[PDB]
Amino acid sequence: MEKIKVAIADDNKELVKTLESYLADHPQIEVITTAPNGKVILSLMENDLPDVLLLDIIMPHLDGLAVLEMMQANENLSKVQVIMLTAFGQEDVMKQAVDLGASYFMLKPFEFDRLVNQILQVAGHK
Ligand SMILES: [Mg+2]
Repeated sequence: MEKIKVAIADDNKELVKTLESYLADHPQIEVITTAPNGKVILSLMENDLPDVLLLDIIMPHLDGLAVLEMMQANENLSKVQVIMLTAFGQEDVMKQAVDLGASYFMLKPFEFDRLVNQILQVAGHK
């Protein structure tokens, strides 16, 4: 049973806690790191790349679109499927996510299993 490697970057620690637990329990998903802001995920993104990055747009110090733009310029996005997560679903923002190479965009709140199903779409095979 092959595991899709997932990383999470979000500044709501209770969501990161819950979501890491839920995704790990899935047979085809392995959560390999979590970060609470944009700087920390970039530190981690050096050296260690997931198949899927769950990425909150609104974050202290360094936000989701900044991370996405840095990762697109470092050729990370060829491997990494980035799924933007946010309650700020403004139409120009999405457009930026698209230009900066996001695979997907999801609104908070979301059903966990519906997010699982999108992880399997962007990174699952057979
Ligand atoms: Mg946020």
